[PDB]
Amino acid sequence: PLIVPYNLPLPGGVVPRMLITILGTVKPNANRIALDFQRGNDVAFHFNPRFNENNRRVIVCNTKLDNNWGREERQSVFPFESGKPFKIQVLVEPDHFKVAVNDAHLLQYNHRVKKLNEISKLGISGDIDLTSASYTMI
Ligand SMILES: OC[C@H]1O[C@@H](O[C@H]2[C@H](O)[C@@H](O)[C@H](O)O[C@@H]2CO)[C@H](O)[C@@H](O)[C@H]1O
Repeated sequence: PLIVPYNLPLPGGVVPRMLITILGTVKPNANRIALDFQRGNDVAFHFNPRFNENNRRVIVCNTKLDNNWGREERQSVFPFESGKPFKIQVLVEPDHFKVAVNDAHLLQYNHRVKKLNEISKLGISGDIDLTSASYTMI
């Protein structure tokens, strides 16, 4: 097991063909999960499942630049379930991050932050038991 919040260094940043895999279990009465791909203080890609936003489950994605959040991208497919084990895969592609959950494609997020090789940490936080977090090149 891992302690949350967990920091996964991404040496030399991200690059197309880099695949991040996160394994964990959602706690019983979870409120949120967050993945934060950071470029220094900026958040290049924030991926944030919300279990109870006005009694709806939604995933919010965004970018934080100079401490300011940008325009959220939201879609409503919500594959997580409180209490259950999950796998998140984030594949870096030339134009976007591509996210699959439990082997099913979920969403893609276009690169707003262009300096991919400066996106050198992934923070994993929220209401999870975190089993593992790693990367490989495909
Ligand atoms: O955009 C990601 C960012 O959202 C913040 O929450 C927003 C919320 O989504 C929006 O509906 C409301 O109008 O403004 C809030 C503050 O920007 C979260 O606080 C932050 O953690 C990120 O998840």
